[PDB]
Amino acid sequence: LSTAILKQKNRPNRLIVDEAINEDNSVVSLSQPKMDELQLFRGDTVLLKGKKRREAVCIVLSDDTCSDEKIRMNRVVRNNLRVRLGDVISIQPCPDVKYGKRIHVLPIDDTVEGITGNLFEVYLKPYFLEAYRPIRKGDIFLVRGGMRAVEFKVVETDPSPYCIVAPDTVIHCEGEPIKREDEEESLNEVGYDDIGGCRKQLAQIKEMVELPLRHPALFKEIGVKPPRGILLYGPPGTGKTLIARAVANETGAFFFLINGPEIMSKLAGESESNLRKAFEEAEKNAPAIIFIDELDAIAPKREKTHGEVERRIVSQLLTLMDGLKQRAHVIVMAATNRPNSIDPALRRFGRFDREVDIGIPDATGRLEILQIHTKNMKLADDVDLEQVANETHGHVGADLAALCSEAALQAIRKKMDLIDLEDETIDAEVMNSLAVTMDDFRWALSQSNPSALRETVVEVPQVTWEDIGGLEDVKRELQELVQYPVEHPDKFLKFGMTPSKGVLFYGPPGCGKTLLAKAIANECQANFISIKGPELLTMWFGESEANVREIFDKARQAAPCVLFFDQLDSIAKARGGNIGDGGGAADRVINQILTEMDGMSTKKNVFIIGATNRPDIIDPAILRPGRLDQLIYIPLPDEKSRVAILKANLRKSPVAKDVDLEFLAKMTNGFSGADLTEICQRACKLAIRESIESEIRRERERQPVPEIRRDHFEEAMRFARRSVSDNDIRKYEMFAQTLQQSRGFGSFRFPS
Amino acid sequence: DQLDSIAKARGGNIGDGGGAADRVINQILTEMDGMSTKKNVFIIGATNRPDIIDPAILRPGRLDQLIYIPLPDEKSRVAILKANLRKSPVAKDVDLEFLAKMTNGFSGADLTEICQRACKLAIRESIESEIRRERERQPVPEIRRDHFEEAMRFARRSVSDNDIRKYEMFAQTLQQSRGFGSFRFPS
Ligand SMILES: Nc1ncnc2c1ncn2[C@@H]1O[C@H](COP(=O)(O)OP(=O)(O)OP(=O)(O)O)[C@@H](O)[C@H]1O
Ligand SMILES: Nc1ncnc2c1ncn2[C@@H]1O[C@H](COP(=O)(O)OP(=O)(O)O)[C@@H](O)[C@H]1O
Ligand SMILES: [Mg+2]
Repeated sequence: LSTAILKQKNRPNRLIVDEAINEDNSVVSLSQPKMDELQLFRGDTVLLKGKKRREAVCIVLSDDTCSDEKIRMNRVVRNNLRVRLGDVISIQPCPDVKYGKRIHVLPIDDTVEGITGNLFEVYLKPYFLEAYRPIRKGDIFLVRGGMRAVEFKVVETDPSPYCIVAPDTVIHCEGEPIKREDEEESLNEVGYDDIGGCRKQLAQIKEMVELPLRHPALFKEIGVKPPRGILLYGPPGTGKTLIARAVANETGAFFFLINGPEIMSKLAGESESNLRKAFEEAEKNAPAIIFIDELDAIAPKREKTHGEVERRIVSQLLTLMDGLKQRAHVIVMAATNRPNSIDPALRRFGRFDREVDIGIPDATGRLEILQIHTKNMKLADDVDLEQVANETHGHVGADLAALCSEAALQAIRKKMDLIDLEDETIDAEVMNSLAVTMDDFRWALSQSNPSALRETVVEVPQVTWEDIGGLEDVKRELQELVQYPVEHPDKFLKFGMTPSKGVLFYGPPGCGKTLLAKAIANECQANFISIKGPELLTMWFGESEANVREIFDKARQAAPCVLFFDQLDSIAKARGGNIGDGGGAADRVINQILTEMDGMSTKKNVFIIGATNRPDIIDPAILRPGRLDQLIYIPLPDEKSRVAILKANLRKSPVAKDVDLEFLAKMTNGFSGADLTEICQRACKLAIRESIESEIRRERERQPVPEIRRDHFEEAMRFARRSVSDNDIRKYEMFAQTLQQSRGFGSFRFPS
Repeated sequence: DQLDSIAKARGGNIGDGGGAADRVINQILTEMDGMSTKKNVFIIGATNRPDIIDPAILRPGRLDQLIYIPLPDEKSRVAILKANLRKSPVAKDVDLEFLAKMTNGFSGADLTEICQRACKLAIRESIESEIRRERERQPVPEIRRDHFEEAMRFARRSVSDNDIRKYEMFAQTLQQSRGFGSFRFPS
């Protein structure tokens, strides 16, 4: 019942907006049973209320084709109401409307440029002649006529705001021309419906701000003071400032904007006086809303601040919020990236009473954000927004906006070829043909990366599941590790068990441990963070452990995310190794990771994968189920596997049919995966050597090798050698034996 | 959560960082039990390896109770399996009592792994089954016994017998110096 406030409810006044048939800018049509329900007569003047606090007046008529639940209204009033077809409006009778005494109108520049004749005679008088048009202060209405229609705005009325344009009502159009920029900016103002995925957060913010202002009698009856401070926190791009703008636009209360840095002043006492002036102005126009952005910069902790100016600024803000003189009807909103950096005294009651967490949207939230951002763009029928929403695993609202913008830019880049790119004008046909398609969104998805993880980005060599030869059972567990919890979450809820998200790769060098991680980076539908082992460690005392939390929090923020620790033995050690180990910092890095993988915090869809050459030196606590659940042995490839490895390496290469890969696999009894790749790499170099030597001969006489041949492999083999010795293998075969001999050595079967 | 990190033996590493690690132990020492009056603040810590713990931290008045949480016996292994599956629909025919007897050195985390792996095998069949239905059109209500059977063959005990003995050795030293074993007042 937290979002019981959002439910628009079923009301007679709420009318679905639909197109009009014969109505002009001052009349609307309704169904006769609806007038019988609302007790309206044909010809009554009415109030129509739109989003972002817009209002209109028209004349209500009867339409026999009108659905009872819909209202007919033309494009002019729809733009006046900031309402599109399918939305809802509120309708109520408009009494006591008097004939206008004087109305002031002004044209729109983009509709009037090139029109030099008398605007009044050509446009206004025929439009208003004997019509008695009801208009409001601020209406935007279109008048046809002459060479081009000229758009008009009402700026002043007598009386205000509602009048009937009678024949005697003097109409004048002299004044300063209106700028197109103001009209377009008003159109593109942000509303509540612009927010996406913050339904719970929007519920909370609405309860704090909108409800007390609209219905003070309720809080007076229950006899409590509603919360007067809201703190919005979360990762960047979640919509904190956007929610601020939406609240500012959709409230009939004074809004003041404060930016943490811009309040500062070198001269002593002027920043405190700036804060005092802002709060004095807000109290002057009470009720008022104050938004302080980047509150961390203005208001850090007083205890850990050496600057006197910063401490006194925090104290001044603290006193303004909850001093002796309680602020009457001022709601202070604040937004910050790091709520912990804020002075704890500010996070009290009476000062930012209810902190609101703007989080990363889920699959449904990102679909809503995509629909919001793509409404202004033209989409082909093939475009699927559900698929794109499902693909953007770690994306935040700003990331989704960047994705939409990148798809739009790619559409123009596709239309690049036709135009010369330097013509004075572009031909109208190619402009009309330009439209975004699904392939543009797919390209943007390939290019787009979450803003949170722009640091942990590495270019990967584009390895696909086919490029890995053998390891079929190792592969199958690897799709199922990531796909099952993300693609079928409901199944785990059904059977009631959490997924197992830990995997460790151990084996002899060069057998495919790193290559599998490259495959996961591309094929798996989840964010990928690649971590080298010693990259976390830092010479400072607390930095090495802090970097561990930063990496794990990035994965939690952008879940589902695969956290791959290459050479995990560098990070993870048996603990208690040497007296001098950088002061025990490596021993202390272990204890920080053990809490991140499995600690007193809720589990997220973070998949920790680690590859190590020597796995016996790993801390036993790391190998525990719940941290690294599965221990997969990546052994030296067998003759069946070696057959596939040769195919995978030479698939792109043109190789003669005379060569058989089966004989290659049979001869190499103990070669690793890298050894077989070096054999194929050596074959090209000899083929390269022969090919260039041939062309130089052919060029010399003036002044061949289409495919890799059998004698190249025979020549390349004699340089090849086995990378991993038997004594190295026995170490790895020994560790797997301990795991098998521990349990599962005897097949386990239930009794009949 | 990991008390051996913040509270380690002093003097083990000479020149450890700036010496800050040893001074933090001193700060914890005074805060837990010092000249100030003690409120109702209960300090609870967990550590994998308690041998590196500073003996001062272990002194009564600071973590006075040293609770040893050993590997579950057979009776606990039944409870651990039931506790994991209390919200999980399982077949009646599967007997959790047998599973406890087969596993001997399995941890509570290891037992959950068998149950979790059993769930993933069932989910694999359910996905494949619903794929087959789509092919013919154009399943697994509860966890079955064969799902646990295939899960167990991948299972393995995480704590080695050597890793156990480092804990019995620490536990025994407490009991070795605990006194004359059982204690009865004269008469
Ligand atoms: N199964 C395989 N299929 C295809 N290529 C393979 C396979 N195994 C190894 N390779 C080749 O081995 C090389 C590197 O292997 P990879 O990086 O996966 O090994 P690693 O054992 O994880 O690494 P390292 O031991 O060198 O730290 C690449 O040339 C890759 O093509
Ligand atoms: N929930 C959302 N719905 C619609 N658009 C969003 C949402 N969240 C973010 N955006 C888009 O991303 C941008 C977010 O930037 P903003 O939230 O102002 O940054 P910050 O959170 O650091 O103040 C906005 O310009 C908006 O267009
Ligand atoms: Mg490697």
